[PDB]
Amino acid sequence: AELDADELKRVLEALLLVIDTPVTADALAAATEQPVYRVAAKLQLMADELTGRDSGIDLRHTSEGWRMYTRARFAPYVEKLLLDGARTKLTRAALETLAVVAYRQPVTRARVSAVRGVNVDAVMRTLLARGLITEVGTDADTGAVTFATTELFLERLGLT
Amino acid sequence: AELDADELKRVLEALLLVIDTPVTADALAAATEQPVYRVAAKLQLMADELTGRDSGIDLRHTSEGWRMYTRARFAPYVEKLLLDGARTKLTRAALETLAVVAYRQPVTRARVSAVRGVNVDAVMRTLLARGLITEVGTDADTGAVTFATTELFLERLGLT
Repeated sequence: AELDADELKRVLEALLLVIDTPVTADALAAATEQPVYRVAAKLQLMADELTGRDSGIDLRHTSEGWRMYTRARFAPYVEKLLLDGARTKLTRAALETLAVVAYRQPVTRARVSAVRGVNVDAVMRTLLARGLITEVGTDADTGAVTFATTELFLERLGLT
Repeated sequence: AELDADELKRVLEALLLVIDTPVTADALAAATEQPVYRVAAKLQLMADELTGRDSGIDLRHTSEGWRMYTRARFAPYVEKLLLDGARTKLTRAALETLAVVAYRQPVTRARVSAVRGVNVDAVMRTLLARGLITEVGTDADTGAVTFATTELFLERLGLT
């Protein structure tokens, strides 16, 4: 069994993909049945090519061995992508109560709770934390804080 | 902010790297601030290029979204690499007792235990499971199984 330059590169790509921690040239060498000097060289050539095209992937060598990393300049994109998981979509109940605030704008939660026919603290909270609505003032007659949809609401929704 | 073809490809490479589960074109689209139709197309072009060069990496689309997978034909290499982790290196104590069996070949563990000056069941076991030694016969005088280094021992060691 023997792998030419192009084959060795392939196998190494497959392997560098499945690892969750750096691997050693020796581990790869053994796994692939090749001389380590050959693997060591190949990894540095594959790393050279990737940074040669400024790939999103950066193959770097550390005391723990070799591993594919995210190229520096792309951190910002990595950050956002993951964070766009922290908060799941809005439930229909939530949109429902969002609409109530939207269409009745200055509204106390007491009227939102009544109009929805249920307690709305959980949904109010999330709507608040997500900046879709906010405290505007208070009701003169009752002294209960009033609410309104933010500007961001007009955005995530459409237009302004 | 705008990314040309080559930039979008880079960002998508960085992102497809950090995920531990399929991502959606929309997630990528949102994360990268582009139209999904553009991302969707790009991913299929990047997947086309990879299988165009029979890469070790295969970008595939599933109901859960897009994700980088190990290309089929390379499974065998993936198997070995991981398995070459299951068993850690041999401790000096182990090599020590291995040498005892090697140099005194037909030997009862009673003589290995005595020669080492300690109980050797744990090391005997691993040496056995790893096929470095095996039961050969018994001692006529005492009826205690005797041991010897296998052929594989001659291999992992050097020559034959």
